[PDB]
Amino acid sequence: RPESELIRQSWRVVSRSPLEHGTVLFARLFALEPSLLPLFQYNGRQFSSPEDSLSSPEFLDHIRKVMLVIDAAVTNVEDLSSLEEYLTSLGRKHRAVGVRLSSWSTVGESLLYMLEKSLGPDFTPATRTAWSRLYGAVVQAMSRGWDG
Ligand code: HEM
Repeated sequence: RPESELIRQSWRVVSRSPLEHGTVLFARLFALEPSLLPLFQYNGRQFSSPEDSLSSPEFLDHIRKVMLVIDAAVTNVEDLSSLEEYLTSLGRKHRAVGVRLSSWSTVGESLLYMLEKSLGPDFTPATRTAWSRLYGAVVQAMSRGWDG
């Protein structure tokens, strides 16, 4: 595949400042779906507003965790199945936190938003398509975490 290098090359820019870029992702996420804000429970309390989350060291640590998992997916873009068991457990964890299957689509849109804003003219339709495919594979693995 050639869209693997598309992924690697587009990730390079954002991966140098992962907290700054992940902050865009989460600000976008809460703008689109405010009901995700209460899922964070640090110190047994709920954030009132999205800007409250940005003041929380624990919340910012989670942004770094998110960006590191995406980095693992990019690293293994030609061979994701290697992350399947890890992602299944990560999905199970998030289901327990309260994330629902539908919310992963909003996370996906927030990731694409953050890439679009960072890459500008370099966010080509092929780049969008490559990322949608990679993210979709990640969500498919995480969704194995759920049970029916
Ligand atoms: C609606 C979206 C999300 C919500 C509400 C959410 C919430 C949480 C919460 C409450 C925790 C436990 C506290 C913590 O460790 O900070 C957690 C852990 C974690 N999250 Fe998320 N998260 C979301 C999205 C993501 C995404 C997209 C990723 C990676 C692609 C991710 C990766 C992780 C990791 C690696 C942990 C630590 C898991 C562990 O304990 O082993 N999260 N998340």
